[PDB]
Amino acid sequence: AYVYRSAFSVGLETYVTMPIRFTKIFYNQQNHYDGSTGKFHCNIPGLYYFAYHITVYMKDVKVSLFKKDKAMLFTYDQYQENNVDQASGSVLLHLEVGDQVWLQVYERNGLYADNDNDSTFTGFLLYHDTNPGEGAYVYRSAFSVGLEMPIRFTKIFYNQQNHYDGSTGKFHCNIPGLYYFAYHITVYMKDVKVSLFKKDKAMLFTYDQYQENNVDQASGSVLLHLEVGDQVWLQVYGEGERNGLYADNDNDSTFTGFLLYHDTNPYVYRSAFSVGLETYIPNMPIRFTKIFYNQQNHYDGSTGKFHCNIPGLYYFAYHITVYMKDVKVSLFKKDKAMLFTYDQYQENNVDQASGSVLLHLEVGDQVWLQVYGEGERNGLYADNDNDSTFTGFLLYHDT
Ligand SMILES: [Ca+2]
Ligand SMILES: [Ca+2]
Ligand SMILES: [Ca+2]
Ligand code: NA
Repeated sequence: AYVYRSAFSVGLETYVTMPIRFTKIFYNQQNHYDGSTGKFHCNIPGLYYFAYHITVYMKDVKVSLFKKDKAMLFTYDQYQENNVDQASGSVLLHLEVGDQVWLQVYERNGLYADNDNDSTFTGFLLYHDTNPGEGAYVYRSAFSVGLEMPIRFTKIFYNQQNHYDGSTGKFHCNIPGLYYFAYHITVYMKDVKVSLFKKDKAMLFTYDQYQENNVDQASGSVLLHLEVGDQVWLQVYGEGERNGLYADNDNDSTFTGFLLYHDTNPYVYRSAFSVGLETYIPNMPIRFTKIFYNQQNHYDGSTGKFHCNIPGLYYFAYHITVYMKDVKVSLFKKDKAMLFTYDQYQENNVDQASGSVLLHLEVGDQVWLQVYGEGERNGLYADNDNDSTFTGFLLYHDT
């Protein structure tokens, strides 16, 4: 079976004030990301997932994701002195051969990256368009919606199967399998506390505190196996009306999901894990023990390490609640820290920090998350209704 690959994952090496030219190449094997322009070129029509994560320092940041010269998605994060922030966004977009996609500052150019600080930008082909009707059928169930009881997202980035109901805010599973979900909320005016529901219960929680003159960005993502007829949605969670979700002409709060691996009987290549902290050790892997998904057992709870058992391209994402103390983590691959994520903590201001990257892995490769340096910046937080999560999945197996 031919595998359709087109993916890139890059980072800033310099912060600069125009398309943002990422020049740190995590992955770009098809060479479909052009480093001299910062633009991704579509060579294969289909449904593409894009995600970015920016270190906010010194000055506010506002960026927009462009698809062939139109602003599709906006992400705003205000900076306060002595308070480094983390802003992210993600969305599905269907692309035609020729479409180009990039990121630029919507000044608010507070993007930052140096020798131990990353701002990254990643995209991959999820579903290629199935010529009429050639080769491998593709199982599709996906949605990507934005804000304009379940939270009713009405702005439609993608809903081609209509498995998401815009009048109720609910996604309905029509195809049994492993689903990925992600959200990104701009926090303004009031605190934001949300919860990802599955059927009838809160699976995941994300809290982000709002201080005056400090718009924030909060995100979450998880892997959930679904059976036909059960649904998923995002609901404001708490008892203090933590509903400071925001959106306007050029500010988004989004909710995205997609079938990753469909269920089969006796071939699909599956290697995935999604785990969370159940509370809060220097120079050692952070051990996430709450298990959302770990079907192949490729993630080892007892060591906190992911082991590659199928060579190919992997996507990793994490989301961390920042409380009481600065948080800085490094993503390791095979005893080398690949990616760094820093988020300062200010009193009475819980924060949300995240990163995600594509990494090609071979047999023996281990991936894990570790607190940075001497392990001092360990303000990671989790409890009965606050999450810090680590997720990874096999995207394309080597052929
Ligand atoms: Ca912060
Ligand atoms: Ca902020
Ligand atoms: Ca906050
Ligand atoms: Na944040």
